[PDB]
Amino acid sequence: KKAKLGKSDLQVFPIGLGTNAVGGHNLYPNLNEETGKELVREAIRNGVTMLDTAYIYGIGRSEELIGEVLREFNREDVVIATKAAHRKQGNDFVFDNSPDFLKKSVDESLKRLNTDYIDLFYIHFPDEHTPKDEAVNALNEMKKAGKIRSIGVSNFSLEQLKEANKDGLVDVLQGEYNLLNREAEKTFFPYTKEHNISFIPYFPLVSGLLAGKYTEDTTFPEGDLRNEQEHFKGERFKENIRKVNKLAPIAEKHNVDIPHIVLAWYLARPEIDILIPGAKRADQLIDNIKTADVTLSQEDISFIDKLFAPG
Ligand code: NA
Repeated sequence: KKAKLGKSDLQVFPIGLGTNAVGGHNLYPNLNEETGKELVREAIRNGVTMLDTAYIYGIGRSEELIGEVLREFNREDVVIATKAAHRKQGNDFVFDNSPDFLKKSVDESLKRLNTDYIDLFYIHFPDEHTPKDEAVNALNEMKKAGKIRSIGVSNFSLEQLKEANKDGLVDVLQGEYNLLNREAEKTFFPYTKEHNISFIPYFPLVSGLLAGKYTEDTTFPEGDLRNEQEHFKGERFKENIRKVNKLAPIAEKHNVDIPHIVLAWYLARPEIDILIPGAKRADQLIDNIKTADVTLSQEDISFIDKLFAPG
């Protein structure tokens, strides 16, 4: 019912909620803000502990909406993770990890969330010129003052992570990882496991491909982002569909669906304590809570590992 996130003292239910569809108007068209608030409220009512947001989600709006729902509950019963790096420049953004920028971003995030502390604060993307250990040290000043309780980094290369953890202050790393892109096992995993840094994957279901939602005849409307990715093209796509479908007997056996088996396999890794699947509505997040009750056998884990062995 509760996992400890690496070196941090954060205790959380193993399925968290990603909030980029709660007020993220710069990312999605036609979003309903009350639908987003009900998603956050129902996640908390159903036992999800961690809410993962970011400044770029709606350019502050996701954090403001989450903050409004937070008023309805007890602050200490929830774990809030948020992130910063995007800095407005012209009509887009550039990344900034400078000490003063990160500290000011933490202050502005607390105001949007309308709360006095953040549980986990991430450097969302690495900038080019700031030495990463100084960027992390700036967040540690906020940790010392009680404004944040843990520090994370995301989208950092292994060398950037080592510089950032120079003094051992990084508690969590968010990075791309899934059954079709398992490169993190060779690079990051040995390092995060050794240092007790919690690893949270992003893109765990490959835009639905690993959820067994498509067939080899599936096509997507023009302009659809899936059409651009190689996992979704030619014979590779058909090969991907055939392997995912071989997961159906394991899902039937555990009385869940294919995505629940894939997400449970990530949680069985010693390096991973929590998953943050996304959702647009309360009902979709509730379907992903089922994942937590799955107990894969060692034979299930080994079979999936070999079935999805790197090509
Ligand atoms: Na684990």
